[PDB]
Amino acid sequence: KETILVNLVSEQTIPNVQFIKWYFNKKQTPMKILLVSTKEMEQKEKSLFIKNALHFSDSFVEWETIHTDGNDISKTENILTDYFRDNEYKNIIVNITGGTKIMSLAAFDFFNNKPNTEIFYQPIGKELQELYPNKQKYDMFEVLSLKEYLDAHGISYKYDNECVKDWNYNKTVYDLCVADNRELIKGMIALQNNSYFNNVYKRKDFLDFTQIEEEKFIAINHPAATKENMIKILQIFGFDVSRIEHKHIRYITGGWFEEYVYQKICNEYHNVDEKNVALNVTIQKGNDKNELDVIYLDKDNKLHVIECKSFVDGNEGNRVLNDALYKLQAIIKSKFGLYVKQHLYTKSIIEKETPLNRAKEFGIDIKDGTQL
Amino acid sequence: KETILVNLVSEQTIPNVQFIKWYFNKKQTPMKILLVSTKEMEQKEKSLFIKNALHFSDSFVEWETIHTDGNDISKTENILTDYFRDNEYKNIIVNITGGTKIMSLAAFDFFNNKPNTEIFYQPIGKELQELYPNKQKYDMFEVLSLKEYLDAHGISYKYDNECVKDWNYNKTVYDLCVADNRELIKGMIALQNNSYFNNVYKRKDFLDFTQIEEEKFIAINHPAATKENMIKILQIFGFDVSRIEHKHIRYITGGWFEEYVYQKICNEYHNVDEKNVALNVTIQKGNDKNELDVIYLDKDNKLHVIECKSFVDGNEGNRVLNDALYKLQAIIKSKFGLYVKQHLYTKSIIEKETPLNRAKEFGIDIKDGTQL
Repeated sequence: KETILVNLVSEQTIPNVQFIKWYFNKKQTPMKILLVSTKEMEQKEKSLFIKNALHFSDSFVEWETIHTDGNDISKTENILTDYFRDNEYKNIIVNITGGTKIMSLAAFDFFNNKPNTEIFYQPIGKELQELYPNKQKYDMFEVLSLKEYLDAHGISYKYDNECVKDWNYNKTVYDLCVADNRELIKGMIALQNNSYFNNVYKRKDFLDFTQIEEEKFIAINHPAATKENMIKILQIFGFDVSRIEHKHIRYITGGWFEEYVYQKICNEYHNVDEKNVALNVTIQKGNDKNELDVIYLDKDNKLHVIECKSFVDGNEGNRVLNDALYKLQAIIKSKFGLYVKQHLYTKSIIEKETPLNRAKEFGIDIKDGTQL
Repeated sequence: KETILVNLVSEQTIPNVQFIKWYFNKKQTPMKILLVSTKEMEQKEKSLFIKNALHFSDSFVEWETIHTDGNDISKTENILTDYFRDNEYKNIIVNITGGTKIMSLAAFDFFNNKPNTEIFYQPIGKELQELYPNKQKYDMFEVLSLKEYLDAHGISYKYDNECVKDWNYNKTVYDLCVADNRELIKGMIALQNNSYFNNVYKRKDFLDFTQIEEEKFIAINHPAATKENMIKILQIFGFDVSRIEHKHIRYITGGWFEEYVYQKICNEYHNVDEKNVALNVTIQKGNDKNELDVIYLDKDNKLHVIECKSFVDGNEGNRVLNDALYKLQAIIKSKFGLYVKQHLYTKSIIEKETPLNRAKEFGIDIKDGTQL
């Protein structure tokens, strides 16, 4: 009521969330927040995502959005004049970073040399600037949580950070279990995709593999997928063959590598806090849903998405590159509006002069078996 | 000398080219053009690309670039004050479309209410706006040549619009010669990239198919490569087996489809002038070279790039999608800085549930055999 904070709305909302978070945490007093937006921005509910990212109580922070023509300098002057006519605000705090160029122009002329007003601008990756009344710069970096970041994009998500095996196990699981058993695992992959085993796990939580008929295993039609081979590979990974959960089957079929990456990040990656790492994530925006192996927001508020493919065998580089590019560009960026750093992690060795080694030129960093 | 034009440089240079072209063609008078740039823009020779796309004589249009800090409102105010101190211009024309937000902020406030000064702004896709001294808009669209467009990206190019067959021929060459000899064409496919024929066309321009001995023919080792059926399919396409040129070979291997597309655009596409269509193009920027099948600048100054794959048979779908994506994003966009509309034209039918059926979600519009 006594302090109003003015933000211009832009497609990328994280800077606005950071500026509001930086001012509120430094003052910690009731205020009103005015968002100056457009028809195009509000059609994407950008004002809503900003609000939700902050999680203020409406008893302490009042929100209001006003619409302007993004290319009409007089319209923005008029609506700001109208809004502030006969105002008794003790502090006006203006952030002209967002919005169109004309909006920032109109906002700057209106608030420049205005009593009790502070104007700010934030260039990408640079220090926050005050432009009026005292030109100076601030080290301004509010780190966000993963949920605030996704709330800022209008994205709800669910994740499962519970791991079948711990980090001590997953450090050496590839050498002691996966490397010398590649053929047995491929039969388990076929077993997981088989209609009988997929269906029966919707009815019950535990299977007993000793009690299953051999014709149920022959139906998989994978030469590795025999009842004895599946029992063997399940015992190799230290599971109780009398009470096998789907969780365990997923671990063998490549989940071990998702856990290895998740745990390694949390235990070894320095520019990231483990509270901002998430495994087995499904993101949702409106009617779009997608699953992501590992995602984390590093300490510089940059979001990283990893595609975990335990093995990229021969003659499949082209397929897995499109799948990855399809997830990155068509889905994550185009349908969800997320500007992420994308990675492909694999235990296989990516030779040069192969399709997958183009990924660097698409913006996808690949970590190889030589890296893992 | 008496009229000056002030433009702020942005990464996408076409708006500046169009505004400069629009004003000179309206006034046609000696003028000075002042480009306000930054170290980042000038590291890309953006001022050079603007100059080179206009092709003015230095006797009539004087160019000068001054450098500022993109996020420092006072440095821009300072360099403009210094430059225009005791100036004698009769007309000052300012275009604040380009540059960063802070540069446009600083340029606008410096030139606003100045005498003999006009200020302009162009939002994307919208009419040009005069902001000062009279608010109004203009139908503003300067059609560009393909050369001006590519010069504006610092790209030189070579091409070859001489076709082997005319449009009347290529209109029906698929039905009457390609469709029912797919097997013989793959035999010349392998003949072209055979080392012997590749070798000899280095030395001479005409090779007489009558006098080549038949183990030159089986060294290709393709089953259909039997000296007589390459004579036969050379005759089917109407060529002089006495004096086959390499160009005739290329025509059968797929060049017929590139000529078909090129000529169909020139003859049938409404929104494109044929003087802006080029075939068999090589583009060059620095030490980067690449070849494109057919490119054209339409009448909306939108650049289109077409990958001509006559047949996309089998289950080679993932491969041609990466090759297309690699060309559009890795090469054309990232190395050449071109924001183009890309197409993939093919005589085959792209079924649904196929890799290439994803292409539209990547922005690649595909014209099938249904449409061709």
